[PDB]
Amino acid sequence: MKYMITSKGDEKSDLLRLNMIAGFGEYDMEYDDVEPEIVISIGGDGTFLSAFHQYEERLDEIAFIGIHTGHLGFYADWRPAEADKLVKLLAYQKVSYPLLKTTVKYGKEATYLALNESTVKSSGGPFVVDVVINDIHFERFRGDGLCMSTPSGTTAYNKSLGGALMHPSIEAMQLTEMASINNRVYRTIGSPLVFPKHHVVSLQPVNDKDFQISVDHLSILHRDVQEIRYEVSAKKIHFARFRSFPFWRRVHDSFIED
Amino acid sequence: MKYMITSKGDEKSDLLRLNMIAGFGEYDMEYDDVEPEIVISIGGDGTFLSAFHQYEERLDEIAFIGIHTGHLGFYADWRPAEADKLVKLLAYQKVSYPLLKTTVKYGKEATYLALNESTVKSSGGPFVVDVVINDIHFERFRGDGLCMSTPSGTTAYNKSLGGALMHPSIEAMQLTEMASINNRVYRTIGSPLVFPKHHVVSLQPVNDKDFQISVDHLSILHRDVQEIRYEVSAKKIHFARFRSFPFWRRVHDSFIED
Amino acid sequence: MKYMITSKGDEKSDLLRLNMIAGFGEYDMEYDDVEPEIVISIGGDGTFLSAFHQYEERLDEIAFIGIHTGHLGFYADWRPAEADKLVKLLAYQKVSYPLLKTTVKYGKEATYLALNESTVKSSGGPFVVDVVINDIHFERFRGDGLCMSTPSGTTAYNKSLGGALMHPSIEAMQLTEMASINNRVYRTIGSPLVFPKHHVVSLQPVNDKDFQISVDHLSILHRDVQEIRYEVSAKKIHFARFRSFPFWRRVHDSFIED
Amino acid sequence: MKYMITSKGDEKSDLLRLNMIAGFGEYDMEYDDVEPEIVISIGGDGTFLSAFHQYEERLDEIAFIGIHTGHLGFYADWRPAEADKLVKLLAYQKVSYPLLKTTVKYGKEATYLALNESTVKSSGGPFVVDVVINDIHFERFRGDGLCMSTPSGTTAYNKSLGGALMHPSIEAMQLTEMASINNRVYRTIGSPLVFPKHHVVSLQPVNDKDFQISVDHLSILHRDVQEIRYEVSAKKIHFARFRSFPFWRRVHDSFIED
Ligand SMILES: Nc1ncnc2[nH]c(C#CCOC[C@H]3O[C@@H](n4cnc5c(N)ncnc54)[C@H](O)[C@@H]3O)nc12
Ligand SMILES: Nc1ncnc2[nH]c(C#CCOC[C@H]3O[C@@H](n4cnc5c(N)ncnc54)[C@H](O)[C@@H]3O)nc12
Ligand SMILES: Nc1ncnc2[nH]c(C#CCOC[C@H]3O[C@@H](n4cnc5c(N)ncnc54)[C@H](O)[C@@H]3O)nc12
Ligand SMILES: Nc1ncnc2[nH]c(C#CCOC[C@H]3O[C@@H](n4cnc5c(N)ncnc54)[C@H](O)[C@@H]3O)nc12
Repeated sequence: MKYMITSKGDEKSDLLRLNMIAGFGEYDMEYDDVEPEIVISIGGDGTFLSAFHQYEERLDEIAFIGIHTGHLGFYADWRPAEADKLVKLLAYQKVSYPLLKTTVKYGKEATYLALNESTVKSSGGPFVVDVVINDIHFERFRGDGLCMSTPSGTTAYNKSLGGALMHPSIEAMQLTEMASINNRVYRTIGSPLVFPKHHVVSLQPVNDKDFQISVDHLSILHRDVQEIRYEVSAKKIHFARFRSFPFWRRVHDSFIED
Repeated sequence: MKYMITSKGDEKSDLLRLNMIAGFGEYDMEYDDVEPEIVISIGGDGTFLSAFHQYEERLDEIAFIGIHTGHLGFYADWRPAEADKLVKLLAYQKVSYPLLKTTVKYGKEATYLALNESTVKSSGGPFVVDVVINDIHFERFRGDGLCMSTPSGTTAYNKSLGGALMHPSIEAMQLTEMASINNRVYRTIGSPLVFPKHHVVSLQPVNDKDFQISVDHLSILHRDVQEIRYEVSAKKIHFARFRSFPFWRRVHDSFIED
Repeated sequence: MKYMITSKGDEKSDLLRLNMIAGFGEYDMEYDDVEPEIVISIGGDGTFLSAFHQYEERLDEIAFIGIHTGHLGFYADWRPAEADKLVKLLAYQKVSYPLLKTTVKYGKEATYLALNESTVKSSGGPFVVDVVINDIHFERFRGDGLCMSTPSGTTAYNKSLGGALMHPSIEAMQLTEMASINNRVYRTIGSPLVFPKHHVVSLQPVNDKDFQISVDHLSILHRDVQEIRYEVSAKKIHFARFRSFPFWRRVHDSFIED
Repeated sequence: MKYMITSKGDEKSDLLRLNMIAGFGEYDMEYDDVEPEIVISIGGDGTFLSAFHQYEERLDEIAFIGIHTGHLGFYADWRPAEADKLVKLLAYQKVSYPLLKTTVKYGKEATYLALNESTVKSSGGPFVVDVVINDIHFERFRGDGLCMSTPSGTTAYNKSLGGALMHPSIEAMQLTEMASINNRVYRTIGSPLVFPKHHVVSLQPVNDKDFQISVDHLSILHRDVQEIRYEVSAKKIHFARFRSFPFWRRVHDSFIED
């Protein structure tokens, strides 16, 4: 079975990567980073996020595996001391988490796929957008920006914005506000919004048409923006599962105690 | 077709009720409040909540209809001026919203069904419970109480507690905190938690075993409490639908502008 | 110099109390709990709160001292291992913290003095009050209740309600909301309000006239309530200071790390 | 008495400015924008903010006056229909609001004066700073940024960040967080912090030394930053007062109803 391994780049991650490859050499496993069937990420959630977008065009043939070189992450689910036990079993069950689709239309169009969330901010100055939910005008937002998050991404940026922690078995997307201006004239919903499948959220500019759009770790300035469209993607990221590590248990170890 | 009508009790609600009955007398409609197939509530969301628990034991044979005597509610979806148009069509499609099941075990057991939310508070003094998610200990909560809400109930008590507005097509339940004590020794998740189907949340007492449990509008003191169990119910409330009134549009008219 | 010592009541607090008394017997110190000049509290912040209201009628002749039997409190500023060092020095400087005055008028009048905060809730059912700031109607509050807090009490109940941590050298009082109902028809300020000296906040009933008013740890039902009046008191609690323990350092050790 | 008038630049603001000048021509009033004693701003709070920093070097000889061309602002306190009544009286009492001092030290030093607030953000990538309160390390902040606000500025950016509304008679400054990263390893206070006079808050870089610092409406990138120092300034902005317009009344008309 084809596979590949990404490393955080430090001394501990590179050495653990070469030992797993040496262990895989004792089996019928071929290292191929062009079309692998198992992608192993060694580092942090950002290392896993980089490995996700590195193979986002081949998501239905790949089962991802995360190993945290430092503290426990949400996508990294294996301590470095449990690595030799992995390559053995890797020679299991597959669970799937929802993904967020982001479409940007200018005056072509660009689609994006996010594992954590997608964020829109102002290219300097004020940020004003008309929030449109299923072609119905819902509100005109004024503030710093908005954040549409995946279920697994609710524990990341979505959590710091007052959002709710959502179990990754629910196919949905959550929208949160960033310091919304609310007075007598300007009115936002304030509460986070959770959208089911096939529901389309559209952001439309009022005056400024340039926005600093971010998709997971990446963030690029988009000029002449006509519409930013959010919707739950039909693609799902597949994880390679070898035991029981519940999401709530994983939430407990990251924010409560471990 | 059998039917019945509940009234808020004021002068405007009673007169509108008698006119609909008089209109139903011009059709093949029999008024029966023992086993109706269409339950019409005229008043507010509390009037609809009272009509729900009045017929919670016959939920799969009944399609509910709400008419707001005052401001627009979330379960009341018809202005009084559109009442004659209702009895005509009532002689349509049925949509279903999820419901929350609450089990209370003492030292028998009592089950409850909530349309909005279920809340646990302390019978005087401090409130401490061990939150258990799927038999795994998640946290020990200290504060004023907790609130497990239905999707349609997210716009009610859940919204005022910082919770997220959840679309009623998603079968889930949301838990929120009420002034959680968080210091160096006491640690809660803080963020609201959204649980899918078949996920069981269990509250367990630490010292005090008496709690003021509320299920929608009702609130009764329970003594010698051993476990409070929350889970998405297999029963669903059925609404009688005659046109398009989206949930987000309904949210817009209630909190943004109308 | 006259003095007295209060104990939490457990085994560790009582033994430490008798050793300090034995140590005070080696000096010119007289134990008198009727009119002491130094009040020592051994236990927690609640033990100190009980010792405060035990001598709230003689606040300008007394310097309070706190010793935490368990974890560090905000009013308890001495570990039990530093007790012998206290009675020696106690045979120093005095700092003063602001206090909150609460006046309740019925259909007489009752005044109260709070070290942490004062809270108003509904005697069952809904809670609605008209908030009046300096005889001007500011808002009509709907929800669970309100909380007027002292500067030193901002780290207690005020903190869990989203309030701001206020330095105890500022003579002010902070008001916070408890799950305020906010829609298109009902509108609260939402943000916490910080009132200077001589500013009077008045709560007035709309329909229900019975409220569960709490002043620090105590909470009693008041019937036939006409007005609840909040204002910064002219009385100040005096602490006996023997070294430097800044408030922000004290905040750091309680919520960040210690 | 010398005076000058600033205009928002639109058609309504310029015409009202020329009519007041024509009215001032009927009195012993000299228009001088180099060293005026009365500065009149016609437009919005941003127009007043621009007029403040236009004369921030002569703050003790000037009494500011605000006229809102559109909706009511917090610094604009006069409707355009009450303009002729102003120039008459302007030929009164002076109230003073606190100001925030911001010192930036590099590897010289730059001081700033803010009427609303001062904000620090990351020059791309992550934002990490060590918060130091009176030379004591209080926390290491991770997130989007921080916001130190003046009392009168608490209703602006500070309000949207969950901060508390502070009366402008209290000489203090309030600090708020912007989506703080809080897990098991990273810990912030979360609650807003209110600092009295002579208290110094210092932000220190950890890795990145470039920050996008903003002082009221202005925002400029600062490179090679060694320390960002916040403290309540000894300078106070003086307002020209002709009647009673309480701050809480002014808060009521802006966020509740008007
Ligand atoms: N899924 C997860 N659960 C718990 N922790 C996690 N860390 C990560 C990660 C990572 C790698 O870098 C890119 C990430 O920077 C995050 N981020 C930016 N600003 C903030 C903030 N102010 N507060 C929390 N996050 C923030 C985005 O969300 C994006 O994901 N993912 C998760
Ligand atoms: N679904 C809905 N969406 C928008 N508004 C609604 N009102 C109602 C109603 C009703 C009838 O009385 C019982 C209700 O009192 C609510 N409640 C208590 N305390 C609060 C609070 N502090 N903040 C918001 N609610 C509160 C409970 O939630 C329960 O439902 N239902 C909805
Ligand atoms: N000053 C302080 N700083 C940091 N911790 C402190 N603990 C105490 C104490 C004590 C003794 O019992 C009475 C106290 O119960 C508190 N309380 C009630 N409900 C909550 C809640 N939901 N969240 C935080 N507090 C709460 C009140 O505020 C009151 O003071 N004082 C402080
Ligand atoms: N004092 C006031 N009270 C009530 N409203 C006010 N508007 C103003 C003004 C103005 C002119 O432009 C610069 C201002 O942009 C504000 N700002 C940026 N981002 C936000 C946000 N996300 N939420 C609220 N504000 C924001 C800053 O605070 C700064 O002041 N001042 C006030």
